[PDB]
Amino acid sequence: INGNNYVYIDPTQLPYDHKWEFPRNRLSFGKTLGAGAFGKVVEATAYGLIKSDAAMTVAVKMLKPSAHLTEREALMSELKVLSYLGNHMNIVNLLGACTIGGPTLVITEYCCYGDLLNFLRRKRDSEDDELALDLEDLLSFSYQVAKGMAFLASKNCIHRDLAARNILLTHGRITKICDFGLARDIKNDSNYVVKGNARLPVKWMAPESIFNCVYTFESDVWSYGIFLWELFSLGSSPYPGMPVDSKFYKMIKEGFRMLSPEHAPAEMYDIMKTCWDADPLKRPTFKQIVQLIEKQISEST
Amino acid sequence: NNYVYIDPTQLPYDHKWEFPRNRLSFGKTLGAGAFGKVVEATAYGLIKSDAAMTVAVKMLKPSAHLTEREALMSELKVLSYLGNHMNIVNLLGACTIGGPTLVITEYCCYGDLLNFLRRKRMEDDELALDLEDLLSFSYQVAKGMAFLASKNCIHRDLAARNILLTHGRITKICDFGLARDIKNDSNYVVKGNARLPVKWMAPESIFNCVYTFESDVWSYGIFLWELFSLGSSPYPGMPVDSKFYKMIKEGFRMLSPEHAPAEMYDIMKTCWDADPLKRPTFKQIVQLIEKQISEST
Ligand SMILES: CCc1cc(NC(=O)Nc2ccc(-c3cnc(Nc4cc(N5C=CN(CC)C=C5)ncn4)s3)cc2)no1
Ligand SMILES: CCc1cc(NC(=O)Nc2ccc(-c3cnc(Nc4cc(N5C=CN(CC)C=C5)ncn4)s3)cc2)no1
Repeated sequence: INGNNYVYIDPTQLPYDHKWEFPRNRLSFGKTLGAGAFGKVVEATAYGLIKSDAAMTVAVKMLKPSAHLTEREALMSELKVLSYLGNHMNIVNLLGACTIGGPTLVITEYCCYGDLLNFLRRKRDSEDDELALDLEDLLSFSYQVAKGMAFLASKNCIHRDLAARNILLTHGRITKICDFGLARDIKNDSNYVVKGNARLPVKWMAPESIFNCVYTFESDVWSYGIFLWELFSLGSSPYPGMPVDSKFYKMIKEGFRMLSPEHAPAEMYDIMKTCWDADPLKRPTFKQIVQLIEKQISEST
Repeated sequence: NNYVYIDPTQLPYDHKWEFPRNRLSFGKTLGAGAFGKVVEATAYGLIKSDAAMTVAVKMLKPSAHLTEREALMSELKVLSYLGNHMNIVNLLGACTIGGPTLVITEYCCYGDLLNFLRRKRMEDDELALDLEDLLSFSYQVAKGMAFLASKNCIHRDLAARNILLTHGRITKICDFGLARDIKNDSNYVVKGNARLPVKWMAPESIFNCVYTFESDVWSYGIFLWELFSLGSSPYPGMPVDSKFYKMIKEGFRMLSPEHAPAEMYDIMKTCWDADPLKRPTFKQIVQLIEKQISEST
């Protein structure tokens, strides 16, 4: 009933606080975790970031020399976003930043097990206690990601690229929503398709985003549905055996949708299908998804 | 450590645990020995009267004699005295009226850790996450045993076969006791008039079958060995014979499992000290493992 659903925070018109500033000379860079044309996240050690005595593993997002103005402003707005979100268990959390003394460096938590997609596909490489425990993990991942997106929505942020490749897994099997953004080489990732002037994750995108470039809280919900499908498919790409071409676009428009993964619980597939309503007003909110999944987890115990 | 116990015949039965026998719907047999079995059940109105809950029930077969019936009642009294802990199988209720004793506890949905460890098969991330699980199980069992000794309770048969795994990879210490077929389990060896888990027992316990808090710490060390070796049985290629007993007395100890962190093998080695007074308590082990997990982040 709220007006909060019709408004988003514009990261441009957001403000950076200097509590985060941290001396870049006390960073020891390590292995590169991800890289695209203009950007990279690198694993690093931060000395005295939390307790003045102890070093600490972190992740640092930075740009390559190849980057021009528009990426410099994008990294700034992302640093502002991260600063404005604060802390949630299921989002990558900002820890600090270096905007003086050189190029922008965005300092956040490091997730030690990488992205969920590669986790799922290693599992894919293969009644039963082991299958039950694996199903319990996937239920947990779907719950944690719904809670993290609910938090994002409550702060009026739209993710725009929700997918298993943008979910990180860390100690305790905690999942954190991230956005590799410029630190992903989308040119060589075939999940990103040329559409007009841009390279877009078409198979995760709601029809309003594909045909009208409309992004809203409810188009994030559509992407969440695709994520559940790849989650319960152990990371196979959506609409398998099907290129993104004119036939794909016509098929989404005419109302074809994916069948359930074999080992998706019926109620999780029910959520998926409501996420894929062509009418955004009929999709559940993330707050609603969280409510439904909690019931599923509680009944499972 | 203390050196005192209370025997179960001196503990009470709080009849607030009483549950109507007619509300159990018995399911698959979880484990059975000669005189007793544990079966999965549905209990209606056990925590709140609205709906039901999956539980586990330990009971005796018609074969049981008076001594097994006393033992089950004694087990019930111990679980009542113990109280609740996250890393113990907890009492939920009991049937003692109108029929034989039924002891109702939590059902652990993934079975015992030994079978879980043995069913295993690798990229670095998968290795790391498996190691994180093994450290967690180490910590959780040490916390559970820390709780047992704080209640002056001695387990006597701590082993991976007596650790259960359930939702969230929470481990619960249990004891199938009479619900294990110990004559057909080669990990229990004839010793005098009993079949005993001699490979898990401390040397000092073998003389007169005396169990202590420090011999539980010895068994925990053996447990760590089967944990980090993914469930292989201890002292490979060494049957329990005259030479086994001799070799332990002379000081022979198991080498480290290949995937044990050197700090966890150091714990094992202190657990196997020939002088029980030099072994760590479980409280100290909990503190040591807390540090290891904390640094791993
Ligand atoms: C609210 C949404 C949002 C996001 C955003 N920006 C935003 O997240 N940037 C951003 C910041 C930080 C990160 C990362 C943090 N930790 C990471 N760890 C790994 C580990 C890994 N391994 C692979 C393999 N192995 C052993 C073989 C170990 C590790 N591979 C790849 N990454 S990557 C990602 C993105 N702004 O808003
Ligand atoms: C404080 C120390 C102490 C303990 C004590 N007594 C004491 O523990 N009794 C006692 C009570 C309860 C239990 C059990 C509780 N849940 C259990 N679940 C399973 C599940 C399972 N599965 C196998 C396979 N599959 C695939 C279909 C699924 C499941 N297999 C075996 N068991 S067994 C054990 C013993 N007294 O003192």
